[PDB]
Amino acid sequence: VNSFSGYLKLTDNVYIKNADIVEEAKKVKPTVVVNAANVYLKHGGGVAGALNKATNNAMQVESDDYIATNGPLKVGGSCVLSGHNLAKHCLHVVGPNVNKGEDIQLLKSAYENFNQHEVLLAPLLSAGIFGADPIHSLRVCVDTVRTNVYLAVFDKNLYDKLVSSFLEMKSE
Ligand SMILES: Nc1ncnc2c1ncn2[C@@H]1O[C@H](COP(=O)(O)OP(=O)(O)OC[C@H]2O[C@@H](O)[C@H](O)[C@@H]2O)[C@@H](O)[C@H]1O
Repeated sequence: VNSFSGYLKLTDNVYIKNADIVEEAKKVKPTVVVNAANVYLKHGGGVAGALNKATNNAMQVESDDYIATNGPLKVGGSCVLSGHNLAKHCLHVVGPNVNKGEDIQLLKSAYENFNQHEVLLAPLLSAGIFGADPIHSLRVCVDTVRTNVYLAVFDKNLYDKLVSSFLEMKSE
């Protein structure tokens, strides 16, 4: 498990790779794969749909059951559910939907959830359907997460831009 390979080390604990998170999970067999969720755990586009489809919809059914008994998450909150065939666990984390005006500062709260796990395979929260700047999401990740986070960025152009922008933010 957790056999990550081919990552660029950004900081002592943050790593990045140009890869699809679903194919990484199959290769790596992680203890925790992170889902970029919404508060009702209705898995639409982006990472949530890809993960769910790879579980043959098991993750959506499990999520419906979780909501029925526990109610919705808060923005910036999380829950641990099964990883099914992709990982031991899936950490469903709700970043702010800044397309809908939600507080971008809640992205720190979202990434703080990573600190409850030794090692995680993760995407950049809020940077897709939720419309946050991917560079900003990476900055919050680097400044917030103290545990080992392996980030999967599937788009090669975005990967290159993120590395490049990281170098500027780091050299000040
Ligand atoms: N298969 C993938 N592999 C790696 N990265 C991916 C993949 N799919 C998307 N990404 C990237 O991961 C980042 C996160 O984007 P989203 O998955 O859209 O997550 P988010 O912006 O937080 O929006 C969450 C919302 O989208 C719905 O899927 C979900 O149900 C929730 O309502 C983006 O940079 C996005 O381009």
